[PDB]
Amino acid sequence: IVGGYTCEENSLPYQVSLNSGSHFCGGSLISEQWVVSAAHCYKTRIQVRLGEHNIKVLEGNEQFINAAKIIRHPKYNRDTLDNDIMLIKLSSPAVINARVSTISLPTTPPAAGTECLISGWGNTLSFGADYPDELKCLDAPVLTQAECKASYPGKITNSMFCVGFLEGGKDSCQRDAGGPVVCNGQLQGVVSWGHGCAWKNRPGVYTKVYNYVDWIKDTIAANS
Ligand SMILES: [Ca+2]
Ligand SMILES: [Cl-]
Repeated sequence: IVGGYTCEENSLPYQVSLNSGSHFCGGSLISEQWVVSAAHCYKTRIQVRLGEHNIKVLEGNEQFINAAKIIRHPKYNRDTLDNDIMLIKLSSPAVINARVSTISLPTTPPAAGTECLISGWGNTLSFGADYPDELKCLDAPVLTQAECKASYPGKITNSMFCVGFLEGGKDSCQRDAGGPVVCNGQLQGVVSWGHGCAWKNRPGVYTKVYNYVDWIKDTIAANS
């Protein structure tokens, strides 16, 4: 996250870190045993780290759980990042407490101008790299489809939307992908991609969670 602030420790209890030796992506806990993330974050083996604040120091509330089953969206395209969404089933259900909790599915797509909360352990710079110790947070509004499409002509599919600031300076960035965009207490977006981080007229592009409500519910029911 570029231009954000350090979240208050454990104040985003649904935020998880995806690990394979080091942090590489985010995800969102939507049920005791299930995480939502991005299809392009997929690895053969992933460890889910919950209850994290400083991801480089054990502090006392962490839960580490290895993923049992990973399901990319069947229509995911590695080149265009269409349908960039994925489900991870934990090998054991997470213990639910003040520090590790779930975030809800949306009931409608978020309207342009809705204030949202993006978060992750991604790069904090527009140039070069600084990966933070502690979880970063950004308040950012949903942008219109027209603004989105104008910022990335020809690249915005029906699965994607933009959130951020066209003036630049505040954005998601590398290794934030797969993490949450939460608006009015529902998971509306999955961090996916952009050109640069926090460049003028180059807002982050996120996967529309609402488009996959049926697929999420049915896949999870069918694999429980
Ligand atoms: Ca930690
Ligand atoms: Cl692309």
